[PDB]
Order: sequence, then C-alpha cells, then structure tokens
Amino acid sequence: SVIRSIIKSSRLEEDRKRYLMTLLDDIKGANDLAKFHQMLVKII
Repeated sequence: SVIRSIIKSSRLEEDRKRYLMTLLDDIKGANDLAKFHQMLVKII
C-alpha cells in the first residue's frame, strides 16, 4: 500500500502508475518495493 500510494500520488506517469500499481501491488517483497520506490522517486 505504501508504494502503491506513492506511485499513485506520483503526478507524472498516468497509465504507468496504473500499470505499475497492478505490478507493485503484486510485489510481495517489502524490500524490493522500497527499492522500486527509491528508484522512481529518485528518477523524478
């Protein structure tokens, strides 16, 4: 939910936050999620 919320709150990727939502929501790894979060949030 944490990462799911941030990407959904990421006002840049429309369909990509939607797509990445159904992806990350399925990501059952807390550490890997955090890395994906650090990833895109450092991208922007």
